Amino acid sequence: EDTVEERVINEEYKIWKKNTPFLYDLVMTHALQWPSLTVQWLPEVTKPEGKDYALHWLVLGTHTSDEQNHLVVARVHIPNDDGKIECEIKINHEGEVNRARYMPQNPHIIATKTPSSDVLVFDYTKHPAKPDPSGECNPDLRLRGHQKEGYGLSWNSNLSGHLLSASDDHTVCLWDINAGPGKIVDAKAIFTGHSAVVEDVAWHLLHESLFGSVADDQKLMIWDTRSNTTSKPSHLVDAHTAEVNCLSFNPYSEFILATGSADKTVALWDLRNLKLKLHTFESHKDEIFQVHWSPHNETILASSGTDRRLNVWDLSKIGEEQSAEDAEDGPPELLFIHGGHTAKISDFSWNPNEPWVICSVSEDNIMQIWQMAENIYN
Repeated sequence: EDTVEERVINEEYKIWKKNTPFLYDLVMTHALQWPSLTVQWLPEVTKPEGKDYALHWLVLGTHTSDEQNHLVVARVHIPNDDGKIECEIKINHEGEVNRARYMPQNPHIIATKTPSSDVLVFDYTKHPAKPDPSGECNPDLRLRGHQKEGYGLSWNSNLSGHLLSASDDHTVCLWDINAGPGKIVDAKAIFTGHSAVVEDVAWHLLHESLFGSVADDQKLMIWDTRSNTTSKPSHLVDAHTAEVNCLSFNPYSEFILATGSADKTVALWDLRNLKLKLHTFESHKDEIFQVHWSPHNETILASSGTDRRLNVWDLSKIGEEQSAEDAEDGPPELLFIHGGHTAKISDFSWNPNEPWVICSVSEDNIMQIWQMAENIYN
């Protein structure tokens, strides 16, 4: 709604669009009726016989303050070397979907964060193919324990049905959704180490007992569910000089993780020694809200936020000599800047089946499916 900034954004986007055949091997844009605050690829892909596309799926949500919201699975066509978006299913949801994540052991089970305190669980096989327009939200489970909404949600990939949530109430709640409800589950544990909004939580990818939390108190905390305290973490890290909004564990190392912050930096961490930060990634011009490691490349990381950019980093290029030209555009470990969004990026997801494909969603209702040009990472 700033008519001056809108022109700057639109003119920069026009230059971006003219360069897309050079910068990308794929760009697909779709404008949603409502913005999505969340995106995550489902794990499934098909290459249907006799078609020139693969089918992939996205978990999305809506954001309308006044009207009916939905949890959405979208069916998308990604064209072969030699697009289209349809609704796979749509489920009535009470309030906007702050975050939606599929359970790795059963990808038709989706947990959501809403604008209210209960975390919701939906089994999409147990909802009608078309939602009832009366709009009632009938979650399969309500997970109680929080006093406020929040923005962080993580399924344990090693212990089926174990879910963490981060909240503006300064806590992390843990549920085992297997523990008999008649549809309400109370938190198994409430972790109170942080003294400010807990922005994000993530399970370790290998150690079933370990998870990390990050908060507006500038701290990264490492928690062990085997500990008989919920007040004191195993490790407390003074991570950033402002709010910490996201964390991501490296899927190729049990030791490495990244955090992103309102200080406009991504930090790199080694669990073996949290007395020192391994690296600071600099180039974002505003608050970072999301970070994700590449599912395919151990040295590749991406970050997004309020500056309307998604940066892709390559750890392997840290410290490399640069041309005068490359030094002007940023540090050597900055692989790519995605400039396709004209508003804050709310979430993004690396495609788990098609290397280098990302889906990113923004506050102006845009969803982009894109892949940087091969000549950039080669």
